[PDB]
Amino acid sequence: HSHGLFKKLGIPGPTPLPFLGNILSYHKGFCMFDMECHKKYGKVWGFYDGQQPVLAITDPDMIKTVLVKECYSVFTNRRPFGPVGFMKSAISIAEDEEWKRLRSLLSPTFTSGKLKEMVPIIAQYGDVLVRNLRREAETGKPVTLKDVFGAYSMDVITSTSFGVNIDSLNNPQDPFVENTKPFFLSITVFPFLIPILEVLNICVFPREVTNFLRKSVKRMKEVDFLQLMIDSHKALSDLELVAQSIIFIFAGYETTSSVLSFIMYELATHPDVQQKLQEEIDAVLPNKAPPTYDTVLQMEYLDMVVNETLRLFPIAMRLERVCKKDVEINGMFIPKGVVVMIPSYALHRDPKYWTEPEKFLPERFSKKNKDNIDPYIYTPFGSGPRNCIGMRFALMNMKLALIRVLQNFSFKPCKETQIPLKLSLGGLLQPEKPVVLKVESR
Amino acid sequence: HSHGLFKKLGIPGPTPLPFLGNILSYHKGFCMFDMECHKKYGKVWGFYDGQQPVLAITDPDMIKTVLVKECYSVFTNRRPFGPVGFMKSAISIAEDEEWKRLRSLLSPTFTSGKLKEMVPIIAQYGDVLVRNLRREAETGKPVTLKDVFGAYSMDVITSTSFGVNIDSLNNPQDPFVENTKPFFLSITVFPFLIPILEVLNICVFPREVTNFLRKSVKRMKEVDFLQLMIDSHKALSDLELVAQSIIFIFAGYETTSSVLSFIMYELATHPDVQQKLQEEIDAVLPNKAPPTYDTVLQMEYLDMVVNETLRLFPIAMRLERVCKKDVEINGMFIPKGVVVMIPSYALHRDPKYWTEPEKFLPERFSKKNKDNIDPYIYTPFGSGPRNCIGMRFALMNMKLALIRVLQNFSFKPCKETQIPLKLSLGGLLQPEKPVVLKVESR
Ligand code: HEM
Ligand code: HEM
Repeated sequence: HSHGLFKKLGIPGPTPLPFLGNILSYHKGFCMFDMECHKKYGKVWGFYDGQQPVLAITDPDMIKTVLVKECYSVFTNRRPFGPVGFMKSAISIAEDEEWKRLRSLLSPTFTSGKLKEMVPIIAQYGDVLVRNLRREAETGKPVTLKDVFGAYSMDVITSTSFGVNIDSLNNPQDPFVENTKPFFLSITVFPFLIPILEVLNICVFPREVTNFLRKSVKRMKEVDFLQLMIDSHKALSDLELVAQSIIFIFAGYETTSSVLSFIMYELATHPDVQQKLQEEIDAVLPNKAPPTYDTVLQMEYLDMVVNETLRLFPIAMRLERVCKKDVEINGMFIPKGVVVMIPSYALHRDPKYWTEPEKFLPERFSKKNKDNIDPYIYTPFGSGPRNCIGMRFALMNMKLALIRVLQNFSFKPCKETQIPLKLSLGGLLQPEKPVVLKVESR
Repeated sequence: HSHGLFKKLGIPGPTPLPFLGNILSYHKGFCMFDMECHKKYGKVWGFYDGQQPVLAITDPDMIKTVLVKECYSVFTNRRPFGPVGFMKSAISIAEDEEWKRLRSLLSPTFTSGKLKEMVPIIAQYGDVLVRNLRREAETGKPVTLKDVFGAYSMDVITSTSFGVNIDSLNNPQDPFVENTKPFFLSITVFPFLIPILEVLNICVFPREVTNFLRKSVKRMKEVDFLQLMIDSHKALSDLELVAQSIIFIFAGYETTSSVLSFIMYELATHPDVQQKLQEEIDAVLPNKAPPTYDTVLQMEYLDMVVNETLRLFPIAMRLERVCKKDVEINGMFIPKGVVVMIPSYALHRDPKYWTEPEKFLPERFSKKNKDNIDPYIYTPFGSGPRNCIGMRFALMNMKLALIRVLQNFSFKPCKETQIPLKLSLGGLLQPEKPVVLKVESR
């Protein structure tokens, strides 16, 4: 019974119920729970996800020690999440030296150099998105953004991760990679059923599939994510490689469409920001000019708009590292086995570092005010050696969509637009009611 | 499904059934399974304890690399065995740096210096054993050795581990440490139920107890094992210390009585060895002289008799280390997660190193022939930094019993003496039928 651990350490927090710990406080959601705890417990508190003790920290230096200084020595891994099956070779799930090999093998694929060779490939789908937007524009009636953006996020993945060009919004039959579409609550209070479903062949990812991917990869041994990984420690195995693109499809999909929905909701409800961004868009790219890699990395107000939306909506919500051994960081003692948690959502909306945190103010990241931001309070992609490996790709993918989207259309709220936006009560950080807006052709 | 691992590595072995692996081959027992496998597969083979892949090695250099060379780097831990409860602080169960601290904290207690301060304390029970033997000697009828030796092994533990002096054979009511008295088969094919019974408070050791020990240890904060540990990295905690003596009581009990039963069975069926040992006993200790520390370490034939019995009956049977990372030792590749097993029983009875291995021949360890023995074939106490930490204590404890036992009595087989001795079909290495012999007063 480790429920007395934090009170044995003099660490405040909510009192854990036997078995459950503090998981019943998730009736408000992961984000609201961390906000309340950050408000009433101070810089550090502890809670129990079932029997698993979790230590939350909000100190920048302590976060720097966890994410960067003592990454390879102590805080190398995240905690296990469920029956992983063969997906234990995924870079986000691999641990210790086995992860170190994967990160070193996959680092070249996400260079700024490889990113520029992909800009024309995904700008092609920045055109396809407008093609499906002009449809729901002269039709003159609101649009569910997660459909067109979800189609866009699906089109870019497939062609960048496999070279398979599709119009996912206009070819819904061909299910090339439909491989994506009350468990994890139980699996947490009951982490002992994780290895049960392992031997049971029960995978959290639909396991009867993959078989289509490895056998369709048999088509690739004999510019995209696949071809960049084949060229390559020892080389990437057949299966090991397959696991990465699956983690790439999961990572590239739900993230792109949800954030793009968050950005467009902010832009529509802040037409001044939308107009100022559209002017910078029109200025840098005169006369609906095609966006390029070097142009995207010049639109300063676009970068500020993206970074501020990710501050309000860090879709990962939390950062977690497992304490591999009894250590003593920045003045306090962390026992082995404790999950160290960094509440990115709570920190991003902390008045100790942000003025009017609920306000969408892109000028926070201006070249005047950007230098005053602590790189460990603002962690939408994490930090350290185990940060978001596809950060530059994700930002470039979303910016290339927003430019072509705003080069042609302006967006306004509707009677159906959920104002204010309510965040999802589940665990992914999406809009409760999906975002619907009016799309006017310029 | 890791059952294709060894055939993917070009490693011979028995074909694993789904779920079960090769555990159905344990109908013969752990020892017979390793003997057959060592006979038909060569130096190295692989099998599956359920889904857990186990690699067996019989090469001395490879054993030296596993037990000694790459102990702290790769092969630091044994594999988990079941729901451990609070017994994860036991030195035999602790892992990595947490074990490194315990071994360094408990190393002084098992010095040859601390052992001499305990010789008079346990020689007192070498007297009590004869006291209960002279009873079943003038009564003139056979004796179940595991009762008097089990009583002896219980008396020495209590007084050395707690200073509590009892005659366990004559005070059976006072259950001071009765804390000792179709699961592990299931727990192996189903290693996923290990953490189930953890949250269920189900401990493999009777958990309602301990409470008598920690609260009776409350009696010790304010020469024995307890007092030697209190004097003491950071110090040993209250609970951490309690877990050690429990592992000490388990380790000191079933081992001492079973081996003493093995020794006396060998001595009775080899009266020449018994007579030659009794002569050396009479010569070094004239006229039933009291044994001392310095005398025990002089009886060369006693040491050879003990070492040869442990060759025929290494009660631990196997040596196991977990492969913590993908490594390449002495020419072959060991993937992370594979349990590396050293069959001590199979190696001790290998004609490649032992002539007439089934024969009890104490002269194998004579100062002429002792030097020809490989320290990694003969591993009754293991080897390397994680060998049997109570080796010198166990040997001294048994030798001190045998001397006083043979200073007064000679032992002969009976009509009930199971000749030849059949080994147990369970998993502890004990006689199938308990050893019963005639005890004659000299
Ligand atoms: C808006 C989009 C995205 C956001 C906000 C985001 C955010 C994050 C965060 C916060 C982490 C944890 C980092 C840490 O704990 O230090 C992470 C990990 C990761 N992300 Fe993303 N991500 C996004 C898109 C992507 C994309 C497009 C890819 C790949 C194509 C990707 C691949 C990964 C991987 C592989 C990891 C695990 C890295 C490791 O374990 O070494 N992510 N991401
Ligand atoms: C005839 C008596 C005994 C025999 C044959 C024996 C044999 C062994 C063997 C083979 C190992 C495994 C070593 C390895 O894997 O390298 C071991 C471990 C161990 N033994 Fe014994 N043992 C005996 C008695 C004892 C006694 C009397 C104690 C304590 C009072 C003890 C305490 C331990 C401990 C704590 C370990 C684990 C060490 C670690 O994990 O670091 N044993 N023993």
